[PDB]
Amino acid sequence: TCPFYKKIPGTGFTVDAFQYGVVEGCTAYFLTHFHSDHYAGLSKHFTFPVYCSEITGNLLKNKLHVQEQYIHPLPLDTECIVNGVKVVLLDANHCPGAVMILFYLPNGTVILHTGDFRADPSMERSLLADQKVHMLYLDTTYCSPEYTFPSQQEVIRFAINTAFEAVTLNPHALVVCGTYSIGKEKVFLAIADVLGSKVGMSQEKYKTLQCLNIPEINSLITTDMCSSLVHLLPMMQINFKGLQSHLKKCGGKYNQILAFRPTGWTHSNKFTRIADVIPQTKGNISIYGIPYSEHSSYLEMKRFVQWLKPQKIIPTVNVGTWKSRSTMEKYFREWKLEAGY
Ligand code: NI
Repeated sequence: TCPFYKKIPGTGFTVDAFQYGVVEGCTAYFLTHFHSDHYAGLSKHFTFPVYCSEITGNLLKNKLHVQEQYIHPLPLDTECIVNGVKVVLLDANHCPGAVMILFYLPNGTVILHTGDFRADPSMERSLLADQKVHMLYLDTTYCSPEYTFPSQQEVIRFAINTAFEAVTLNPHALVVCGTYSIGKEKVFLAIADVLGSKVGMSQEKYKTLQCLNIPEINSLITTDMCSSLVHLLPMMQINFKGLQSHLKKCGGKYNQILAFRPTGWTHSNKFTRIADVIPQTKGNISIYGIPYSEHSSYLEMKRFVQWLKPQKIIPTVNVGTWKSRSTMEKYFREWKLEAGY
């Protein structure tokens, strides 16, 4: 059964609610982005209207084989009427195709559902600037002050310089980058660009990348592994055993691997600056964990919410424990008292 924080009161609408069977009263199912925890339940047999971005739509059709007659793509930054209700989709600064949804309720209430997002000050100049929001359904993944990490730009700078240094010293080194979902594609695209290489990958991952509307993509990626010195592998294979095994397969073309595991936050963020990050190393294999986040840090979240001044906040992440819920409510009250709304 569908939890309360996935329902939009005063509408026939749900958000990210595909794992519950047929939801009573739901005339339109919204999908914020193509991450498995959120799409869980969709398939080629789904027969209710799905509303989403163009990119999310490409992935539903090609990867999950949802039939085309049930896919309803909407442009961003554009007022649209769905089942008699005005909605807008906004870029969430999460993974490709990820949106926030603004719902203009018939009674005058305005609701923002952030989906998953990485708050940015650029959002303060979107169509959010123009009016008041009564209810915020908020991505609270990192809602605690211990959660700090660098900008995505600093993280990419570190990776480009690390990869370019290693391969310039040793032209026979291979770079490997882990992946398990869409998102974070800047990591491997920036590295391959500095090395003058295409990114090599499996046919399944190439297919996913072809759904994402990335400009000039055919120039950037390939399924011919032997022509490429940046390879993508599943995240689970980014360990000394999996990488040893991969180096065997390359037929004595390479004699060193430098690998990247993009993670979210890890507790080594509580002590170590990005510049100071060092790898784990065994023989001719080195593995870097890099804190590339597609979710708000604590300070980015705080800034966004203090700017928006919602009347009520409903968390969508870390809602399963009393301790989490209590912690989160304390911070919302601080933010409100500090800013005066
Ligand atoms: Ni996500």
